[PDB]
Amino acid sequence: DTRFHSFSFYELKNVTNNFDERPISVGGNKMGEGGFGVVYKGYVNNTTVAVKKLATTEELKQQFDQEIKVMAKCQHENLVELLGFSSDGDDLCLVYVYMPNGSLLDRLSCLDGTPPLSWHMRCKIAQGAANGINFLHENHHIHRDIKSANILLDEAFTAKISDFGLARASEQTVMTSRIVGTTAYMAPEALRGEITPKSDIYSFGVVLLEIITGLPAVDEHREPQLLLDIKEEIEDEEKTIEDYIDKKMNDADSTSVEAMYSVASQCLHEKKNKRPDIKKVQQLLQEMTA
Ligand SMILES: O=c1[nH]c(NC2CC2)nc(N[C@@H]2C[C@H](CO)[C@@H](O)[C@H]2O)c1-c1nc2ccccc2s1
Repeated sequence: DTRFHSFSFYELKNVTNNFDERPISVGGNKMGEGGFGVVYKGYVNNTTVAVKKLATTEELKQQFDQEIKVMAKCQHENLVELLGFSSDGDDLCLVYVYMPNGSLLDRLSCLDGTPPLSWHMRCKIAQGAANGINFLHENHHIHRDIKSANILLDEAFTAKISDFGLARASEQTVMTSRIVGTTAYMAPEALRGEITPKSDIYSFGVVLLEIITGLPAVDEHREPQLLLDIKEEIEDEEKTIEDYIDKKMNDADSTSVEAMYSVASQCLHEKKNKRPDIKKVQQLLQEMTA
């Protein structure tokens, strides 16, 4: 129930300086890649924008149409806002409201010298991302790729879920022959082909451990290589959550950290049916602050 502006490919190509692959530091427009396309910076109709140039040529178009369909239905403060698209020119384009603070992944890794996020900001981001996932679930949508690189941050560090190309509708448990997502964030059933909102909750649990630790979901040069495994180290009493807390924080209290960890631990239950639903995750995150 939302109609979008149709942008000219050449208006987008013009404003993004002919889709420059160079970073913003040197003089280019490229903001990043991974979402089956490349994101560029632009200025259109008196507003700063993000332009996603998509990007089988038919499978990429499916990822383009589904994103428009999901964004036409799903409008929430904790979701990215689509302004319009482009189909006329060579490549397919998606135009969104610009997210000045980029991704949660980049802000947890302090990429390009940006200051570390305070525990106060992290609690707000976790609550915001949970409100975004709740909105999608209440509206019978499964994201299928909940990860820190897909949680974007605005002018006020408000969390905004992005990338709905792989999203699926509900309004059970479906199965698929095309297993999509990011392995390090994926639930056991999702890696096996199942399609359930319960898998989105698991992925969110990995995101909460990233928020607490400031560690990426997967690191080749690390023990354990997968962040989700720390849950076992803490459960076996070999280590504690306090040993994993991001040292790049001066405002993190033990009570709220443990309260967030408890939510992440519950989210990361290997049995899909034992996991809390998004409404419970939302409640618990609110109770943590309050
Ligand atoms: O509006 C944006 N601003 C910034 N950067 C500001 C200068 C800081 N980066 C974005 N994406 C990149 C995605 C990537 C992780 O893979 C990171 O490297 C991010 O930088 C977007 C959007 N990306 C998307 C993607 C889908 C929907 C909406 C948007 S808006």
